[PDB]
Amino acid sequence: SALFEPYTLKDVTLRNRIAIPPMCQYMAEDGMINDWHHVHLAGLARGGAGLLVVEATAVAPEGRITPGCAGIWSDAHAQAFVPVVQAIKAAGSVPGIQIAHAGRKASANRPWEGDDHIAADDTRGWETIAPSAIAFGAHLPKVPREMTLDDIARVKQDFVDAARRARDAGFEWIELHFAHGYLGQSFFSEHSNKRTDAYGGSFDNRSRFLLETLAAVREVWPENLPLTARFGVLEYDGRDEQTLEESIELARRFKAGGLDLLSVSVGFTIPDTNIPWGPAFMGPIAERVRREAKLPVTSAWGFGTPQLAEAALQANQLDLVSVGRAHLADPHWAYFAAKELGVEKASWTLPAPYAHWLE
Amino acid sequence: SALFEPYTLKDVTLRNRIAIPPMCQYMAEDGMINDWHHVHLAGLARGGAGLLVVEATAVAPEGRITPGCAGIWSDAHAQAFVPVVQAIKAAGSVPGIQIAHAGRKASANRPWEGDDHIAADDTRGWETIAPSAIAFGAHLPKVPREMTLDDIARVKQDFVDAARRARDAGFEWIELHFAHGYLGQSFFSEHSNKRTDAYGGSFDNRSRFLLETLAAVREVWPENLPLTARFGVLEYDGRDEQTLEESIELARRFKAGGLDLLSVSVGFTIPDTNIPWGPAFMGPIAERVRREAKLPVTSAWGFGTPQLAEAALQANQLDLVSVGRAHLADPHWAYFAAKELGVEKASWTLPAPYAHWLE
Ligand SMILES: Cc1cc2nc3c(=O)[nH]c(=O)nc-3n(C[C@H](O)[C@H](O)[C@H](O)COP(=O)(O)O)c2cc1C
Ligand SMILES: Cc1cc2nc3c(=O)[nH]c(=O)nc-3n(C[C@H](O)[C@H](O)[C@H](O)COP(=O)(O)O)c2cc1C
Ligand SMILES: O=c1ccc2ccccc2o1
Ligand SMILES: O=c1ccc2ccccc2o1
Ligand SMILES: O=c1ccc2ccccc2o1
Ligand SMILES: O=c1ccc2ccccc2o1
Repeated sequence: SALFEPYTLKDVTLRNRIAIPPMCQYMAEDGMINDWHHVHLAGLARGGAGLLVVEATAVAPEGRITPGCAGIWSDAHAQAFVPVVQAIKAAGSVPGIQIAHAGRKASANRPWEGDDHIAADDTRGWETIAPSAIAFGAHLPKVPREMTLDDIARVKQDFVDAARRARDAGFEWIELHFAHGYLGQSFFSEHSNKRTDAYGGSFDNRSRFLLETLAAVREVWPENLPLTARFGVLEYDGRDEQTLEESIELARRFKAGGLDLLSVSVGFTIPDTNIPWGPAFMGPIAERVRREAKLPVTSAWGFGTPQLAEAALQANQLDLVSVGRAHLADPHWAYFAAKELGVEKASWTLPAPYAHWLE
Repeated sequence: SALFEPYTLKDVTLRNRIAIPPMCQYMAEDGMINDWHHVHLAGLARGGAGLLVVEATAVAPEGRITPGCAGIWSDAHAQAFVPVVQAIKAAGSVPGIQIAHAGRKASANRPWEGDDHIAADDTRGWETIAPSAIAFGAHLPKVPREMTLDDIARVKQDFVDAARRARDAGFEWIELHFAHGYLGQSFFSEHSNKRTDAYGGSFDNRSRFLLETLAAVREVWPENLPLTARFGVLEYDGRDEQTLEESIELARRFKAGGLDLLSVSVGFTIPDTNIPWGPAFMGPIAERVRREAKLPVTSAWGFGTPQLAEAALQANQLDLVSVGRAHLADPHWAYFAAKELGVEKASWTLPAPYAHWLE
C-alpha cells in the first residue's frame, strides 16, 4: 500500500506516509507545555504515524491563539519540548513542530470556553497585531493594532528564534504557520492587508512578510532537515481562481527559497465564505498546487477513512496524508489503517508490547 | 447503559464499569518502570476507563515473570510509580496495581523473545521457587526449588511490603495475583503443591499461603480502599466441578477475610488442559462465583465487543468488565464503547481537548 511506503525528504525518512498535522490542545500555561502534551504526543508517536507535527506553537506571547496555547518564545519554553521530542524519536516517528503567530485571531478563548475574542477587561487577554487595523468579524470582533515596521522586524526575528530553538530542542521538521487567517495568511490576503508600504498592495508586497520570514528562518534551520509551511491557497470567497493563481505563484517562490514541502490549506482569512466541505475535498486543489508549483504537498480534512488516504497517494494528489481528528479518537489510527489496507503483519505498526498480542 | 454506570466499592468510586486489567509490558529494567509505562498508563487513563490496574508487579526480584517485569521490592521501585499514579488520577481514572510473584513460571523470556524459561547459563536468569519441586512442563521446563518455611514467611512479608509501598505511592485499588499458575495459584492446586507440611495436602493447608498473605496485606492496606485478588477458579483439566467447589469455598474465606472483589480467572497451573475459548466465555463461571460466594466479581476474555460487556453487566454475571487487548489496540476503547452503546455526549468519555472535536 502507498500509505505505508516510506518517504524521504532531505536527510529525514518517514516510515510511512501518515502525518499527524498540528492540533492545538489548549493545555499549556503561559506557553509552557506539560504532561498533557508529553503523553498526548508520545502516545501518538507510538501509534505508528511517520511524522508527528506539534501544534501551533507561538513565537511570541501575543501570537498565541489562546491562553492555553503552547509557546517557544524563550529558551525555557524550548527546553520543555526536549523530553517530548526525545520520546517521539524513541517511538520511531519524526518530530516536527508548527511555529505560529495568530495575528488578529489571537487573544481568544479556548474552543470549549466560548471560542471567541476575550473580553477587554478579562485579565487574560491582550492586544492583537496584524497588517491592518481590521477585525475578522463574527466571533472575533477585536480590531487589531496595525503593525509598525519595527513590529514586522521583531516578529520575523521571533520566528527565527523559534526555529533556532526548535532545531536545538531536536525537532527534525519545521512548519511555518502561514495558513488559517493568522498573521502570515493575513499579510498575503487583500481582505486583511490594506497596507500601502512595502508590505501591502501588490502581490510582491503582500508576499514580502512571508518570503522574508521564510528566508530568515532558513538562515538558522539546518539545510538537511525539511523546511515546510502551511498556507491557505484559496478562501472560497468568490475569488478562487485569482486567489489560487497568486497562491501557486507564491508557492513557486517558496520552493525557490528552499521550501521542501507545502501543507495546502484553506485561508480562513474572513468569515463570509462558502467552503465545500466533504471527505478529502482538498485533494484536487492540493494536486493542482503540487503540479503547478512542482512541490511536494500534504493536505487534510477527512482522510481518516484509510481508503481515501490510499487513493489520494496513488493518484499523486498528495505526498503525505495528514490525519487529524481520527488520531484524537484513536491514537493508534495508523494500526487501524494498516489492517484496512491489508498491510502484512499490520499489528507491528505498533511497538512490541502491543503488536505481539494483536497479531 | 450498564457499562457506563458508576461503581462504588469502599470509599472509591469508578466513573464507569470498564476496568483495564493488568497487562505486563515487559519494558521495565531491573524492575524499574520508565517512560514506556508512564505514557502507556496515562494514555489509557485518559481514554475513559473507570479503573486501570497496573500490570503484574513483582514483590521480589525472583518473582518477576521475566527480566522486563515491573517490581516494587524496594522503596525506590515504588517511587517510580508516584508520577504515573498521579497522572492516572489527573485523568479521572482509579489507579490500581496487581502485586505478584511468578513462582515456578519465573525466569522466563519475554513473549516476543521466545516466551520460554531462560537458559541456565544466560546471565539474566535465576532460580525459581515454588511449593514443590515440580516443573510446569512444555515451554517452562525448569524445576523450581521447594520453598522452606522461612521462604514462605519472607514472600508473605514481601507481599506486605509491596502493598504498603503501593499504598504510599497513592494506589487506590490493589489486586493480589493468585491466578495464572504463578506462586499463589500453585500453592492452591494439587497439581503443583505436593507439600506435606502445613502448606499442602488438605484444602485448609493449600489455602493457607493465600489466606495468610491476604491477612498480612490487610494489616497495611487501608480498609477504605478496595482489597481484591485475581484467582483461577478452574483449570479445564477434567476436574472442574471439584476444583470449582473448592475455589468457591476459598472465595468465601477471602470475602470473610476482607476481600472486596474477586477477579475470576482460569488457573493455567499446568499445560495439559482444554480451555473452551470464546467471546465472554468466562461469564457463566464468574456469575457462579459471584452468586455462590456472594462477592463482587470481574472477569475478562473477549469483552472488547461492547454489547458483550453490556450484556454481562445486565445479566449480573459481573460487576466490572475487564477489557484488555482491545485497549492495546485502541487506548480510547471506552469512547468507542460509549458510541456503540449510545451514551449521550459519547465523546466526553475523553478529556476536553479530544471530546470537543469529536462530538
Ligand atoms: C483539535 C484541533 C486543533 C487544530 N490545531 C491546528 C493547529 O495547531 N494548526 C493548524 O495548522 N491546524 C490545526 N488544526 C487543523 C488540523 O491540522 C487539520 O487540518 C484538520 O483537523 C482537518 O483534518 P482531519 O479531518 O483529519 O481532522 C486543528 C484541528 C483540530 C481538530
Ligand atoms: C499483554 C498482556 C499482558 C498480560 N499481563 C497480565 C498481567 O500482568 N496479570 C494478569 O493477571 N493477567 C495478565 N494478562 C491477562 C489479561 O489481564 C486479560 O485477562 C486477558 O488479556 C483477556 O482479556 P482480553 O480478551 O480483553 O484481552 C495479560 C494479557 C495480555 C494480552
Ligand atoms: O490553525 C489552527 C489552529 C487551531 C485549530 C483548531 C480547530 C480547527 C482548526 C484549527 O486551525
Ligand atoms: O515504539 C517504541 C518502542 C520502544 C520504546 C521504548 C521506550 C519508550 C518508547 C518506545 O517506543
Ligand atoms: O498473569 C499474566 C501475566 C502475563 C500474561 C501475558 C499474556 C497473557 C496472560 C498473562 O497473564
Ligand atoms: O482527563 C484529563 C484532563 C485534564 C488533564 C490535565 C493534565 C493531565 C491529564 C489530564 O487528563
